Amino acid sequence: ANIYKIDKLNNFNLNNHKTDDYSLCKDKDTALELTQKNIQKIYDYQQKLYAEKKEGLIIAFQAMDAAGKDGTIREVLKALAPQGVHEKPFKSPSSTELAHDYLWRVHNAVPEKGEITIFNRSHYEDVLIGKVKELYKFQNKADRIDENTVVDNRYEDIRNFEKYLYNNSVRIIKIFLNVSKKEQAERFLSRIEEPEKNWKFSDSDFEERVYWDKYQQAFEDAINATSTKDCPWYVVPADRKWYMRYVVSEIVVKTLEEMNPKYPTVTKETLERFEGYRTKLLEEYNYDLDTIRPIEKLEHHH
Amino acid sequence: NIYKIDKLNNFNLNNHKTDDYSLCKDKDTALELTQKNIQKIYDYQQKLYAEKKEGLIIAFQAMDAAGKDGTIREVLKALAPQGVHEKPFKSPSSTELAHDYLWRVHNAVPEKGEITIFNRSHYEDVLIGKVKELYKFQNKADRIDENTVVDNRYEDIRNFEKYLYNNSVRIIKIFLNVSKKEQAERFLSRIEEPEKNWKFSDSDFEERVYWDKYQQAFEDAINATSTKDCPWYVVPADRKWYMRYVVSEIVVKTLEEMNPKYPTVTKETLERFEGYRTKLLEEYNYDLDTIRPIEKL
Amino acid sequence: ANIYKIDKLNNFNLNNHKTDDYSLCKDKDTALELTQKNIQKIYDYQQKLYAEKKEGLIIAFQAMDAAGKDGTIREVLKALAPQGVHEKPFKSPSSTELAHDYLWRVHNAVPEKGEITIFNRSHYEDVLIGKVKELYKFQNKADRIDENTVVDNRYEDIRNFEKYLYNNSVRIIKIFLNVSKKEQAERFLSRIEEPEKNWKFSDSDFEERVYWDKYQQAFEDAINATSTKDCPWYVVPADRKWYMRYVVSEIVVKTLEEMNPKYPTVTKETLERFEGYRTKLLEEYNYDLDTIRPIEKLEHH
Amino acid sequence: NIYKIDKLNNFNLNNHKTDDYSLCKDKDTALELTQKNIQKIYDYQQKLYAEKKEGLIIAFQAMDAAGKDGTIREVLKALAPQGVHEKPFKSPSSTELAHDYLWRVHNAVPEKGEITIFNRSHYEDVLIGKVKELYKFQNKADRIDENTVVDNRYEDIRNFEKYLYNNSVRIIKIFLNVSKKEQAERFLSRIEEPEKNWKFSDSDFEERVYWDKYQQAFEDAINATSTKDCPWYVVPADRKWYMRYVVSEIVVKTLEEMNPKYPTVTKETLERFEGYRTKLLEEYNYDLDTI
Ligand SMILES: [Mg+2]
Ligand SMILES: [Mg+2]
Repeated sequence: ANIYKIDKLNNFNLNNHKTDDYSLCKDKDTALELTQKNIQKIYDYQQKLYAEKKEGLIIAFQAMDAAGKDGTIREVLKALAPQGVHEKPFKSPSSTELAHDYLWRVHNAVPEKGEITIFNRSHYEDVLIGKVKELYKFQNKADRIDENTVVDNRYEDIRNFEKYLYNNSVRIIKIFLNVSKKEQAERFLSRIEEPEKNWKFSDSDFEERVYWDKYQQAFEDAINATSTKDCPWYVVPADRKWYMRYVVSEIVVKTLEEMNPKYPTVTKETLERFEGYRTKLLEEYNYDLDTIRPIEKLEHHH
Repeated sequence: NIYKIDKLNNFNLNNHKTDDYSLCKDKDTALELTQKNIQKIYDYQQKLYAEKKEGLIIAFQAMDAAGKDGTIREVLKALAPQGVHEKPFKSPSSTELAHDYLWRVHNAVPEKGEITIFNRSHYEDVLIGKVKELYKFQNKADRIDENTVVDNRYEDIRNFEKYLYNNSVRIIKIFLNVSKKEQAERFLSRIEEPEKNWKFSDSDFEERVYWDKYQQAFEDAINATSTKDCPWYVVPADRKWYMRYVVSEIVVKTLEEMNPKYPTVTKETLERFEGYRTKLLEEYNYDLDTIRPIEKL
Repeated sequence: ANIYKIDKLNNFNLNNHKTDDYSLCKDKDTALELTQKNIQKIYDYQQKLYAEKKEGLIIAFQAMDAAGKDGTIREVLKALAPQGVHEKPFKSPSSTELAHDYLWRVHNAVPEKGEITIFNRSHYEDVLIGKVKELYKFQNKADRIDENTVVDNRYEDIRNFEKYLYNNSVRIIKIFLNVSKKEQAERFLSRIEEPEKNWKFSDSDFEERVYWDKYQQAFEDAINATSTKDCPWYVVPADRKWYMRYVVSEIVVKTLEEMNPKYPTVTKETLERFEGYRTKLLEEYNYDLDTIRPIEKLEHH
Repeated sequence: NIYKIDKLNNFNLNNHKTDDYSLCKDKDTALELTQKNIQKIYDYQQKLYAEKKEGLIIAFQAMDAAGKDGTIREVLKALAPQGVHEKPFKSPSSTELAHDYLWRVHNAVPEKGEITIFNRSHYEDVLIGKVKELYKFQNKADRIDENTVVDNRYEDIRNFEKYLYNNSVRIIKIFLNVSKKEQAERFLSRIEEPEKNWKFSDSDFEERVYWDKYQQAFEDAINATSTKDCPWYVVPADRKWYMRYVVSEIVVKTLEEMNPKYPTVTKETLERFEGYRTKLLEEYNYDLDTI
């Protein structure tokens, strides 16, 4: 029972989850090395997952600007080999995406069995900025859609979507990077003061600060309404980058371990065909190949 | 409607005969009524497209030669091409099987203001998928319990269709209920007319062996997923003229509940519009056709 | 059509193509009837095209606002059955579409063999509004892209793309609906004055009128640079709606007729299996089916 | 150099040996140089992603067990996940066959600022497509002349790749040139190690019968589609360490010609930014970490 894992409905108080907790590993150097170990194991699990083609994984990060989503995705999951991997940032919806229903663009990006898709922001956008700014009141919708129940029905629909995925061999890790307002300001200052990060800063990043408290409430309500055993939320303290990377590497490793991927074994009958192909290849080259069965090699002429 | 099912666990297939014609016994009457329904469907579609508020899926699920393509063609050829997609769900590709079963369906959901026609549907996964137990041969995670795969699909389908309803997309579900003898007559016709040979295949004939199991799978699907907001319509399919009539009635009545209207523009837009009108009139010295009086300053 | 078909490079003078020509059929009632005939034949060709699964067709309409694109697509092509048909309006590109290359969203919408896709506007937007407003100067691109060869390279690339399609069993009909500025103004007035058309008018429709002459020159240059025998341009006078509908029905019919679709005939071997299935079905029902060969029924009972 | 082909009709396969190692004969040296190249690739990728001006396709085309997956994995696992897609072109689906052959390729072309890796490519349609003459059995229009189908594909591919170039997308084309006996040793290894069985199939073995025809089809493709802007790289594939080294050099050298930079902001944005900085400082009692 992680102190950071939320696995039941209506069981979540945001004020109790401090942004600068570090209780799993107080020493930074220790955490950096444990993080390198976790990364090795992630890469190993990914190769087994890709080979088996049985289960898919979404790793979804949801948080305020400069909480640490891109830096964490980059530092922890750059371990992954390119095969089977997609990263999908959910930006402001296009005209076409708004003309469809809100889970249409999300479901499209769900991974294949054997593959991993990383979500930078997610379908939770529609009960975060969507609830705070009440965007549903300005968007086109049928007159029979009752505005007072739009948000409640998104919590239901999100629960049902995530459980649909679970039942069809796609897991989702949901990660809230819980950063404080002052730490966000320090990181914005850093985006302004360092040339190589200027591109990352925009007007509306600054202007969303005015809605800080409403966003905090909307995270609290979302996590209360969509945490289950099969689709838990993880609330990760985000004020220290080294710690936050450590904790995300732990969550990813532990989920891959429950999924327990293995290189597939081939059937009895395929194995027999395979032995026939082995003999043919060996005969083509008069047993001059590197077999791991040395005794048969000594049998044949040269 | 004797043909609408709008509640769970309320459906007996044996009571829904394939040759019922109780709504309209005279063929020539039904052909006339079908033409009026078609004109109204065209009118509603122009309003639905202009308003961009609600989407419609029209889904047809039935055995081979029940009448899906002939009905879609005769009833919905009235539709203008704008905002219209037709999507036949064939056997899944590799990529579709590597994704989850609703992935390819959700991708074809229409935009608000649009109509998408489904020839076969997500219901494939509790019909041929239940009868041939395809889930046992497909790749899936070890933790997936095979004994509950079908019940979980009924739940997930109900929840998916209610999600769509809540986000401005309706679905009409139509089961064309054809008898096995009538299927055989239509297959014979696909064999004996050159211009229909292309439509006949080996596996169409071979699926007849599974007739009864498919009938049970339709019964179970309709028991498990009929709701007020997402009803099933069980349409007798033994006569083409009757079946086209009934489908025209269902489509027209759904579009009328949706009640699309050309949008009215705000008072402020109307004022800018007047400014544009005066400019145009002045550019051409009042030598345009207007239906409204000209006031000058 | 034929005084209106352009099938050669650098062979196009827009001033010789009047917006109100009506020389193919001067009588409106005649043209309405000929249009209904063409429409039946289009539907018949479409069913054979769909059954054969050998060739695809793009029907692309490019023109100024209220030239008549939507109402022509609606009145002439609503004959088509829904199967195998898509309509794709090219609006201003999304973020994602701008981040990709300009033909990416067009090629995505190319139809399958046996199918018809209608383009309302097209890839030609990138040498029309794209040339007129020089949008390429503000868009993201690599430093090595030379700005004053961007448009010439689009003409080359468009020719090459269209020839690529032709070689892979997809034809394109390109139709320019050539409307006058005055007639556009009358139709805008009608969009403002009639309740049911208000939705169709926007601010920027009016403001683009200031660029009218530049747009006309850009259509001239495009047609000069991309008309070929296999990918011709059709310049259709658009000032009268009945005439424009008639002429477009003729272009679509004549193209479907060159494509010459046929219901496929099955191989000798498939025909024999089919006869075995026929006997089986007949036996299942002791010959009480509607065969086209009733003499065989006399043997049985 | 010896390995880059950048002109039409200038390519003799018999002169490009599978076990050449002339760029770096010492394996340990090549492993070290490979680590340096990989760090530089990561740095370039971050700048390419930030600038959103140019896209990069890295396409690998070769026989089974030439080394495509293991090279892609060992060299490009350095890359961060952001802006990266890997796309294997397997046998076309019935929907992909109902479209034209470049349709599924063009769909996967990357956005500006992004990198897409192709395992196999559009060249499939003049390799297995030429060798097995698949075009004769596929649906097409009656007017398509079968005797010119392949030459029109060379033209169309040249024009497609030139189109991409002109719209900010480069393609690296890499042929991993493996010998038949080395393929057999790697297939043997896929059969003898349980952990690799999944990688082996019946049809991998059966394609060997067409080895010579496939060699001729790679020769013809490289003759027909090598240009200055879209060159081919013929990389000897018989040793994995050497092949990974050379591919890291090609990717690095291409990123360096593209020359991505973190974008510079305008004078006016810099000033707004100063205003935001003072505000943030004032909101907190000047209590923030700054230079
Ligand atoms: Mg990586
Ligand atoms: Mg129609």
